[PDB]
Amino acid sequence: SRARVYAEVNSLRSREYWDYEAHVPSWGNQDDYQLVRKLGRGKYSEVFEAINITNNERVVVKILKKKKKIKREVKILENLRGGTNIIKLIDTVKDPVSKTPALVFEYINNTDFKQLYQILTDFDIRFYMYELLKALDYCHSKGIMHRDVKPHNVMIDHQQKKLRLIDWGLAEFYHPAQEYNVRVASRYFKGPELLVDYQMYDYSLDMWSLGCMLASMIFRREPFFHGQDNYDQLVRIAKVLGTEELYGYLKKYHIDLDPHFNDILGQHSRKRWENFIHSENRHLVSPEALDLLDKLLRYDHQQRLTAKEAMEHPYFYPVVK
Ligand SMILES: C=Cc1cc(O)cc2nc(-c3ccc(O)c(F)c3)oc12
Repeated sequence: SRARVYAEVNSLRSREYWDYEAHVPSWGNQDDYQLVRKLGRGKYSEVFEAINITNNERVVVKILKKKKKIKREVKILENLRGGTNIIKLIDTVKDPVSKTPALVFEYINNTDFKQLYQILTDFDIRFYMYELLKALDYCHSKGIMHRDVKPHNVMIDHQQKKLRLIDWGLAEFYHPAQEYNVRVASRYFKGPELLVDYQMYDYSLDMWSLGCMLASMIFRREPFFHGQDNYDQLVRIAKVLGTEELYGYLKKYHIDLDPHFNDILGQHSRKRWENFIHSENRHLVSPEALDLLDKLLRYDHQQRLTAKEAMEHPYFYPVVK
């Protein structure tokens, strides 16, 4: 399998661009930063609102929990810096006591998605999805898969109508035919490819995750596919997309399906997306929304819209207007 777009991006650039193991960060002194408020945590870092005490600028400081992984994140952020709606890396620093590496970013005043998604209009969803597509078309065009697209990693300042895609710690360079670790994304946003241990995935993985976000936004079921574990996640998907459709996918790409799935997958017809409309979400759903969604949440990673293709869809006509 190969990416339909941006397949040869990395091979056509200087080795320096993508050889992140060769990258040498310069680690400055974190004592220039006062970490005033804890914002959030995860398996890979803790994040603080901070002030640069030399010039009084507001920033975020992300304290990281192997060097190779740090180098990857840093090189990717540098490669992407300046890109539309990519979080801007400002510095790479270490606390002089702890010596622990930390990344300094621009500060966005985020509106927590649980509160926000409840009050978005149809137009707002189109608007923010368009902005997130700008970030994804950009990073894909730069040979990079995010591989952790989810509401938590999409910062929105609703007042300033600003969006940043954050947490590039699972991002990787795309190289044709390379086999990638499937232990990426967060469960509810994992593409089928990850759930069946298919390693030759590409940028299309991010478009599945984006589709999951779009379904949760227009239908108000968040998350949309709520699996209890990695096995059940695929069952949840198959109850919507259908089982015969899944087997077709597995056959085409010669994927070995874990034998345990035969006990739990069942027999499910493909469900029409109209099945998810009810009186509480009707005002966020349109034929255009459902047409787009159907073209993102596809088992076959090759057939999912690219970021650029998605941006040309009628769903986004109002936003471009
Ligand atoms: C955690 C909440 C949070 C809240 C907020 O107002 C701004 C933030 N910026 C980040 C952030 C930026 C870059 C990263 O790589 C990262 F992991 C997090 O997280 C933020």
